[PDB]
Amino acid sequence: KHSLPDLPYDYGALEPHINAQIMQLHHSKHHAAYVNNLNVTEEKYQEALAKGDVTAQIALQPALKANGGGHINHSIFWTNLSPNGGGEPKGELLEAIKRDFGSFDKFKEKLTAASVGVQGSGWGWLGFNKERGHLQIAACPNQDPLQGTTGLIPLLGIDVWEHAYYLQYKNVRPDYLKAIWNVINWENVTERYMAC
Amino acid sequence: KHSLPDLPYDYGALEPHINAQIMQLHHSKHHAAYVNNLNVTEEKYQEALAKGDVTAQIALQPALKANGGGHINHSIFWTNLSPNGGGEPKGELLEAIKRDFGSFDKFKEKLTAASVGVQGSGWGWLGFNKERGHLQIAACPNQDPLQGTTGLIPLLGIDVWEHAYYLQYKNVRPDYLKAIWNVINWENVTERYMAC
Amino acid sequence: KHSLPDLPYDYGALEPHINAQIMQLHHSKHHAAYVNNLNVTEEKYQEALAKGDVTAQIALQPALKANGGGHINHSIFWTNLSPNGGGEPKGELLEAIKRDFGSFDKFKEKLTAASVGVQGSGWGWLGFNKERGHLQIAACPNQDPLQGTTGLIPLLGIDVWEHAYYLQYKNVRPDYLKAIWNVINWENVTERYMAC
Amino acid sequence: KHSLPDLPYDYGALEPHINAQIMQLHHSKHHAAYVNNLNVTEEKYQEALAKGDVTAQIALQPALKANGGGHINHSIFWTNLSPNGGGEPKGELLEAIKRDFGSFDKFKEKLTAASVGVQGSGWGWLGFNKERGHLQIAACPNQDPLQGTTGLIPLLGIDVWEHAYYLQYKNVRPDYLKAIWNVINWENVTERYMAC
Ligand SMILES: [Mn+2]
Ligand SMILES: [Mn+2]
Ligand SMILES: [Mn+2]
Ligand SMILES: [Mn+2]
Repeated sequence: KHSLPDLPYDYGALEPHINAQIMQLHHSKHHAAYVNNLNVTEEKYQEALAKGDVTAQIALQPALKANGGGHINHSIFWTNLSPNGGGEPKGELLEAIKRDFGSFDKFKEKLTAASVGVQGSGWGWLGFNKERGHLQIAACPNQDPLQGTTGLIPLLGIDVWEHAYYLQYKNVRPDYLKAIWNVINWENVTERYMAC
Repeated sequence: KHSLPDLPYDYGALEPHINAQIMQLHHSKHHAAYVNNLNVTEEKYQEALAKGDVTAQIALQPALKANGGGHINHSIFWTNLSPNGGGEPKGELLEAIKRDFGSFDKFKEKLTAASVGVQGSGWGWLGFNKERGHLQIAACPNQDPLQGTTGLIPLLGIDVWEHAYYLQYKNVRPDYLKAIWNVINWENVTERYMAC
Repeated sequence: KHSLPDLPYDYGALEPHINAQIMQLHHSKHHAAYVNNLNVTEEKYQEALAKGDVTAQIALQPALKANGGGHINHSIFWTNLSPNGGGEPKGELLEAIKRDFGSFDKFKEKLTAASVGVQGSGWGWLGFNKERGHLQIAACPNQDPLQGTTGLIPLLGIDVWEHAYYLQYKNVRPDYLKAIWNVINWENVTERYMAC
Repeated sequence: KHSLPDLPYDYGALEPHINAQIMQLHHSKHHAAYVNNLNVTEEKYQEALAKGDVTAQIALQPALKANGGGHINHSIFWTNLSPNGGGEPKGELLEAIKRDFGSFDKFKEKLTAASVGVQGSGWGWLGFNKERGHLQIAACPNQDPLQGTTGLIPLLGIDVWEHAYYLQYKNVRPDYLKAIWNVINWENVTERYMAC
């Protein structure tokens, strides 16, 4: 009941910031595997739940989180990028950013730092805290999804698993983060922000 | 669809090793809460699963593990104790213990050490590793169940959450562990061992 | 080089909200053990560090965190309580609370919820986020200290390990939390707040 | 006081199983960073320890584990590989493997499964359990070192962070694991085994 979403653009549309080979592998191999594994896991959980097998439900948690999170995270990621992206946001989002981070540049700095600081695999996120009513930066390990594990509503995510940049930027994660700002789809981030 | 099991003996049957007040609170308050919370959580999960809400499924994992594990762990614990317990096991179990731990006393020592070493709340377990075909000692945090999180089949469990001994032994966990050996139901442990 | 601090009041000074037996055990047994274990652990770390034994340094991390955190957490806790406490804070602290939580009652509600929600052993905290310049509520597991693990400056802490309330309130954690508000030393919380 | 070890062979010595570009980046960039970060972290810890700053000691734990583990893990990894490796072990090691895993092929299968199953970044290990006196397979997340976190003595490690294989094998981790068996230095694994 979960499917791989089509990319809203061509695999080479984000060049030269993110090359076509990475986009193709990331989408058709990595994301595809997560969706397929997610469907298999949910079916097993339905069976475990149906017979009240608590042990089986708990044993399946890691797989569900990794694959469920993998699907969620990448689905949002594709919409966060655009060949027509880059620049700075405008309107309320920009004001919210100035209000919570001081300036757009300080925000970029904070999110970049959080993303580069991830030890191992993970994601850097700009999220919305509905309880406090303000923007918040958070980093999640592996495929742990933002909302499901922290309660924050995801607005913008940056994948820092090595498969997201290694072929092009190798070990230099900072170079990858510097380039991704040129393809951020602020129109989508704004939409997500307005929704909450 | 999950219910609180009746105790196979009277609340004061384990005196003076574990007093009646602890047994009554442990069973009718602590275990009861876990069962009730477990049923509420599974119902929510059925709904989340039915509409493919992955975020909701992941957000419910901690509650399901804590309450599901709470029910599983305590259910086994009650069967591991008996007013007619104590002493040493016999037959194959005893041989398996001598074979994997050297002697019964060394086994007691190892399980005691693992149980007293738990920082915070948790359980000490004597489990069976089906893959290796031998006995194994493990400690689990909070209510994380043995089988669901490690794959080991539970044979004997020792609850070291403070509510399991504080009223009677206060901060002296070692005194609690020394006394519990007098009420271990080796007949039940043997049954669980033979089953796998 | 670490020592057990003397209590700023008599063990029975917080009656009837927290009885003397709990205060005596909590301070002279629980806190004392953490201090002694902390000193032993730091000495071992000095030796490991001196010979560049990285493996030994890493193996000692859990003990240092549990005992180091145990000492830190309880030291702050004793100063957070007072036989002359209770009521509501005043001045800037009160304003900060109204500003970040809406009202004092909503704040109490939020901190209570965070404290009762801890699965297993842990602490509920009212802390200060120096980066954002606002108050924040957080819950830490076992003895993990607030500042050392989250970066937040601790202002008020509530111990929810079962040994902190079981003898008097048994399994009813909510009753314990309701009573502790009568002995909060707002003068100390204010001091900690003004310092940062 | 920690230094980057020289590789016991040329960067292209493991071709075609592991290409020269990966070996060069892995050693001169990845491992080098860990060593440098480790030295900086230990110096900070010496200062924290000297003034009894427990908070600072705890805040530094993640960095020490990641960088300390990074150095330890890679140092062992380089010695586990050889242009003259491959094939099967002999002598006592082979017997121990047959005894604990059934056969060499079953062992390869078990270690491969553990390595491919790592979600995110991590390592697959063949270790020795001194307490039980037998071989054991374990998987560690990120740079968490084997001995420091599990107590097992490391004999053979397989790096499954994506930087260890992505440039050559892309997303196909199984292809990487199949190829690495051709360059395992069984002479070194045997030495480590005999030492314990
Ligand atoms: Mn990715
Ligand atoms: Mn219990
Ligand atoms: Mn305490
Ligand atoms: Mn590596």
